[PDB]
Order: sequence, then C-alpha cells, then structure tokens
Amino acid sequence: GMAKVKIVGILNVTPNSFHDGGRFVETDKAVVRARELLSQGADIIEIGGESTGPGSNTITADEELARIVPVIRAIRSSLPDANIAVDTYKAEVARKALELGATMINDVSAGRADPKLFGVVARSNAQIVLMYSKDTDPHTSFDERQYVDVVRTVYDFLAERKKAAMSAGIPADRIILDTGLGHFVSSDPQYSFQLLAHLSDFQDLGCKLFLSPSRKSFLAGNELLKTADRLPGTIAASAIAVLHGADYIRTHDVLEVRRGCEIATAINQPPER
Amino acid sequence: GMAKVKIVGILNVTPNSFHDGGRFVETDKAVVRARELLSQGADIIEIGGESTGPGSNTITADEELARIVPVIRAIRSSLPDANIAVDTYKAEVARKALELGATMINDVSAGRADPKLFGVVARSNAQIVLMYSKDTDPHTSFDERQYVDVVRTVYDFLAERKKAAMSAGIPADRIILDTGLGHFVSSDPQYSFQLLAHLSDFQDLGCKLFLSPSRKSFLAGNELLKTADRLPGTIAASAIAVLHGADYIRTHDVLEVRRGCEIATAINQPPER
Ligand SMILES: Nc1nc2ncc(COP(=O)(O)OP(=O)(O)O)nc2c(=O)[nH]1
Ligand SMILES: Nc1nc2ncc(COP(=O)(O)OP(=O)(O)O)nc2c(=O)[nH]1
Ligand SMILES: [Cl-]
Ligand SMILES: [Cl-]
Ligand SMILES: [Cl-]
Ligand SMILES: [Cl-]
Ligand SMILES: [Cl-]
Ligand SMILES: [Cl-]
Repeated sequence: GMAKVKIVGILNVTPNSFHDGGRFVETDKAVVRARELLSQGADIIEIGGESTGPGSNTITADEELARIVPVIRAIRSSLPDANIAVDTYKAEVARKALELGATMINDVSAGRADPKLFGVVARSNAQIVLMYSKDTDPHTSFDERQYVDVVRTVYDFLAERKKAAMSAGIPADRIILDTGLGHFVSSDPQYSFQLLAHLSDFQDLGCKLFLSPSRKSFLAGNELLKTADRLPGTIAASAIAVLHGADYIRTHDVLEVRRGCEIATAINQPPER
Repeated sequence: GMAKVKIVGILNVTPNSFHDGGRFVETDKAVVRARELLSQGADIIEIGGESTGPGSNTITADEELARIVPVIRAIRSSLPDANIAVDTYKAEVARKALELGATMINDVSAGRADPKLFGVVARSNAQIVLMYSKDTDPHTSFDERQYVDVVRTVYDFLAERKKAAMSAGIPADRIILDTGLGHFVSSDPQYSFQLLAHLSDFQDLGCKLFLSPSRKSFLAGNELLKTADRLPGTIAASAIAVLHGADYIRTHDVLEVRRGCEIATAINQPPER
C-alpha cells in the first residue's frame, strides 16, 4: 500500500506589538494553533519566526530565537509526541532548535546563507529541506524571472546543494528537496506550473520531495484571485503534487489539503490484486 | 495553448410538493439557479428531471417533461446563448429537449434504456454522453461490485456503445464517453480511483471524455466523510481528471471546481517556447 503524504502544518510566530513584553500571550496562542493543526491531521508542526517571502523583514538571530524558543519549549512539553520542524537559515537558530528536539530544519537558502548550518544538522539526525530560490538572499523578491528551462536550472541547483550537504556530513536519506514555488522561482506563474508538471523528474536525485503551494502567487489564475480565493487552487496544486511524487505538503489549510491529497494518494494506489 | 475544461453545471428540477400545481414557483427558482451557475463559470447548464443515483425514484416520461420543459423554455428565452444539456434516457424526453434547443443529451444508460434514443440524437447535431453503468437499470443500485480489471470492463463497454451509437447514425465527433464514477461503477470506492488513474487509457477510443466526481460516495475517504465534507476531495478528483484527459467536468460546485481545474489545465500547459 502506498504511504500517505505527510502534511506539514505552518505555525508562524509573528509578535503582535513588536515592542518589549507581551510575548507570554503570543506563546499561549501559538500552542493553541499548534493543537488545532494536529487535530486537523498535520503530521509535522513547522515553527518559524522569520518570514522569507517578498516584502518580509530580516530579523536578527536573537530575535528569531526569542520568538520560537518559548514556542518549541511549550509544544514539546505538553505535546511531546509531535514532530517539530523549524523554518530557519541561521546555524545558531538551528542548533538551539535541534537541542530542544526539532526533527527537521527547513532552510530557504539551501545552506547558502549560513555556511555553518549544514554541519549543525550533520551533528544530529535531523532532516533538512533544501529549497530552490532564484535569489541568494533567503528573503525572496518580486521579480518576473525567466528561464530557458526552469526544470534543468532547479534540477542542477538541487543536485549541487545535495552534494554540498553530503560533503558536510548529511546522508542522502536525511536530505529533502524542494523545487520552490511562487516568487521563490519566479513572479511569472508559468514556471511554478512547469515544475509541478515535471516534479517526478526530480526523483532521480534520490531524495524525498517537499512542496508548499499554500495559496502562493501563482495560484491567482486568470481571475487574479487573491489569497482568500486560492483554497480550491491550493487543493488541486497540492493533490497533483502528491500524484507527481510529493512526499511532504506544507500548507495553512491542513484539514482541506490533507483530505484532497488523500484522494491523490488513493488514485496513485494500484488495486489490492 | 491547451484548451480549458468545460464545466457542466448541474440543475436538477425536483418538485417541492409532488402534488398538483405550484410548478410556476419551481420554474422561477430554477432560472435563478441557472443564472448563478453561469455567473460562477459554468459552460453548460445540465437540466435533468429524474435522479438516477441509488435510492432514486423512476418517473414517467410525462412527469419528466412536465418538470424540464418549462425550465428549458424559460432559460432559452432569457438566456438564449447558454448551451443546455438534458440528463435523460428516454427518447421522447430527448426529442422534445432537442426541439427546444438542447445541444447535448446525457444518457446514464448509454442508449440501452430506450432503443430509440440513439436515432433521435442522430437526426440532430446534439452531442450525446454515454456513461458506463454496472446495471442495465438506469437507476444505479447500492452494490459493492468487484472487477478483475475495472478498466478493461469499462473500456470494452464504452467501445461497443460507441459502435452501437455510430451504427445508429451518430458520428464519432458527436459522442462523449463517461467511464462513470461512484455507485455507477461500484460501491467499493477503489474502482472509481482506478478509473481516474487510467483515464488517459480511454483516449484511444477517439472521443471527448466526460467525468463527474461531484461529491460522490467514493470521496468519503478513511474519515467516512459525508457530502458536506467532500468539496476538497471533489476539487482534487476533478483536477486530476482534467490532468488525465477529462474534457468535461460535471459538478455542483462550479466556482471552486472550475478554479481548481484551471490549475490542472495550467499544469498540463507546456511553456510558450
Ligand atoms: N520549503 C519551503 N519553505 C517555504 N517557506 C516559506 C514560504 C512562503 O510561502 P507562503 O505560502 O506565503 O507561506 P507563509 O505565509 O508562512 O510565508 N514558502 C516556502 C516554500 O514554498 N517551501
Ligand atoms: N454522465 C454522468 N451523469 C451522471 N448523472 C447523475 C449522477 C449522480 O451523481 P451525483 O454526484 O450524486 O449528482 P446528483 O446529485 O445530481 O444526483 N452522476 C452522473 C455521472 O457521474 N456521470
Ligand atoms: Cl536561464
Ligand atoms: Cl532535466
Ligand atoms: Cl502574492
Ligand atoms: Cl469482472
Ligand atoms: Cl485496456
Ligand atoms: Cl453517498
């Protein structure tokens, strides 16, 4: 029987008032959202303290740890079975995250931002998700980047990042590959669609596949739909991704995306003979 | 550029009180639903007066025409551009439907229930949709029918129904094939999934493909979801169907299914070179 896709629930820690204090309130609400993520069917709770999309702000390592360290401590204290991923590109944030018990590190830079992040992951058993980004900056930008063949560019990029991660001590069975979607690839939505169509081409690299459509820009369509109207598109994009080899789906709509991806897994399942 | 999938909006005419009178009220509401179907993006309005799923009731031809004849007359009077399909298996209902201006006839029996339906369609330019059904009765039944290979059984069935429709005078470019889904195939949901997986195998028959996941039984999943919770599953099933060759998608959720299927069409679209 074909195994299910693992749903990665998103849990971003963004302070209400970015002044001093009031973080105890923000930690309490983050545990509430994490419990609802689990109750909707999420297999992994991805805690991140720094947004990396276009228009996002760069935050220091001290501020990043100030946001996620209380959250990880609270979740692993009351929900010790829940597997936790941490969305970070700093080696210092990853080190403290792995000490607390995080089992996965999502690096939007694919180890490029902090040269010491690869080794910190290697000295553990944590898995790492290398995502393709059109920019060296982990904070992607609004740019209608064009490609002669986006599939070859992303394939060759992830191939050399996997080699760089293996040379740092991370085995291939602990490396997860993310072709990137939306603005990370291009503000031209055609290239996110082409990557979804040829997702199975990346399985030759021998690593589990990680994708996050999650109401991104490329799901706007001809109607120029905004975020509130992208749920049908993100269900279809995530389902077709699972049909084309995606092992992880990172989304904000855990309940609906899991139920849609469950249909894709059932379509991929041959009969019981 | 790859053409879009044509969304078929469902419009069932079921009397409120099945007594005498009050049909003028039911005709007025049916035009309202038809306008909303068009405004959500439906390309065809499918008007049917007889449900054919399990537990449905068999109605006479006089009653069937009593329900749909005022509806078709009202829609084609105020919305003369709207293309109209009629869900019927009776040659008499199809004849009156084609005279009023219907451009498509959806026959759940694939011409088996009324031997004269094929010829009535042939004396017109209307397209016909032949759907596979496990039962000779157009009203399908609750039955966990098993198959050695459901794909071969449905393929050979549609192949001989197409030959029977061509021998009756209907050209191949006016024949649309529906493998059937849900209870029409089997109350065992595995076979609807296997048909979706191998939908592209039916393109060898040389006809446009017609599918209607539309919150059927097989989308219940392990959670045993009921109809209200099947919208994510029906978006994923319809999108994967379009990815696998479906030219028509018949649904109740026109707005969401069209937006999800639009993502599938964009994934199927190769770059502009
Ligand atoms: N591995 C991976 N990580 C990511 N992190 C952030 C975002 C930003 O996308 P978005 O859907 O807007 O999520 P958020 O609202 O948390 O920024 N996308 C990815 C992604 O696509 N892949
Ligand atoms: N060609 C075709 N015709 C059909 N007519 C009725 C139903 C019944 O399915 P359902 O989703 O329950 O629609 P309704 O609520 O109108 O009965 N399904 C099909 C179908 O799958 N294919
Ligand atoms: Cl290039
Ligand atoms: Cl390649
Ligand atoms: Cl956006
Ligand atoms: Cl059999
Ligand atoms: Cl076959
Ligand atoms: Cl049902």
